[PDB]
Amino acid sequence: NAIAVVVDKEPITTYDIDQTMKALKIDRNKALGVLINEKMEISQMKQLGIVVNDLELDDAINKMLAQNKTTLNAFKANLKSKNQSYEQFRTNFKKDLEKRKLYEKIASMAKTDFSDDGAKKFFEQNKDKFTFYTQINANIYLSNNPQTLENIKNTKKTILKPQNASLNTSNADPRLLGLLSQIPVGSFSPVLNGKNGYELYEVKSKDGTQTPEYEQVKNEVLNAYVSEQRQNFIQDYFDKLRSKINIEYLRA
Amino acid sequence: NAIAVVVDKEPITTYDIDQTMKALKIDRNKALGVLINEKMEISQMKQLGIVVNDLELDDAINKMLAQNKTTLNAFKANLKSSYEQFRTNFKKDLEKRKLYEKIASMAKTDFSDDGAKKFFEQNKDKFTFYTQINANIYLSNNPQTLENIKNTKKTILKPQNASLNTSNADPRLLGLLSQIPVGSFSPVLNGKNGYELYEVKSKDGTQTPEYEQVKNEVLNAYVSEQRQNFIQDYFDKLRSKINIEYLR
Repeated sequence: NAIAVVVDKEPITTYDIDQTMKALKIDRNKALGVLINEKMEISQMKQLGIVVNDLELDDAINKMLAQNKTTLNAFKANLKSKNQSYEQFRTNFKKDLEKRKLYEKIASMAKTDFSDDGAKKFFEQNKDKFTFYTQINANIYLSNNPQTLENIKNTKKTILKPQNASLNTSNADPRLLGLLSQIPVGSFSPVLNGKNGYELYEVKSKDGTQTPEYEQVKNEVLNAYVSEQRQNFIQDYFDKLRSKINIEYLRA
Repeated sequence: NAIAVVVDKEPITTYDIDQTMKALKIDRNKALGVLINEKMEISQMKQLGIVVNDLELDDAINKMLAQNKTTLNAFKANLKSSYEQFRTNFKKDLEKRKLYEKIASMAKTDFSDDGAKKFFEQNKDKFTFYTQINANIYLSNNPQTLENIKNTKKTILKPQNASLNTSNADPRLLGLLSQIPVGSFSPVLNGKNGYELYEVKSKDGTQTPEYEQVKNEVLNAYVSEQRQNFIQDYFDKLRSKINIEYLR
């Protein structure tokens, strides 16, 4: 209808704000915030030469199909029932990929610390994110066949009977405690190597000191430390950008 | 407290029954059933000549310690949370394993591919196949180091990451590895002694396996099922043959 905001030089119309207010449960200045950030991304996409082919797009579609254990035809039938169009799907999927290429590119610009002391210090600063329970009770399922336990982590229907372990600090190895403490009440662990054969744990309850401990978590802190460095650099990159660009509201 | 039931001359007491109801949170009749089974096994160890002498016991422990690259003393301190308890339980676990191997050996198990194929048909979804599998490989000229990596999971040290597929790998390795959960280890294998494989990625090409792709896996599952069904039936029969007295 009329132009409400120009970002760099890219216009944002009252129509955009309107149609965007609809797309979410949000609204200007929320719809306005989204639109402002979308224009920043599009402009960075141009400057960094971000682009997605039809072949990249199609290749990405297939990979999503496999990851979801489906097929194009089946995925296309499901969509039909959603009364949603394949063509729309492709369009929206493409934009997600462009955005993903953009954030990959941006993150490739950063200098990441992978040092042991870097991580430790990150640990000491964020111990809360690594709290393990001291007492965990769960249903354990056992089998010689790991695929029969897999069919339970996916298919929640099963035989035969689970045991009910009360994993005390001395009832079992603390790595597993750390593992299950993540898993939410009700949900399954991965299928694990066990003494006799394979094991699957369905947590029933989690209590305990919430105790922490490094070296027993070395691998988790490093991923989180690195994840956070990525997130911050990306954020920082856009803060600095939100500062350097002209955002003008119009008499609209 | 007081003797409630006698199984082939092994007594089960109120204290045992009330205390087993505790460690398992099950009812009187279900606790009884557990202790009865325990006494049945003890009775069978006598009939089947099952015994673990101190010599064999000390050897099994030493070899357990050798594997984990540890030592009696180190292992004794690590236990601070008893050693004699550990020993007697280690012994009982071993007596039990020998018991079940002897019983399983009385089954006339079918080891034929003919039988395994019939099992396969009725159990297809219990086996999978991926044409692409990414795995950490740990090679050692020593079976013990590898076995400890599997149990401990502590690097010792750096594995070769391999992207295995149908051009690259024996179809028996892919059949094997296809069953292993991402994150989990294969058994220790020899090419020779030996190789351990650590599964990082599959799917990577899911497919319905042909019997021939997964036959070792199928065959092992088929043998295990026959053995467990024989052992289970063996104790159900014994349940109504062995001499049991209840109070009153």
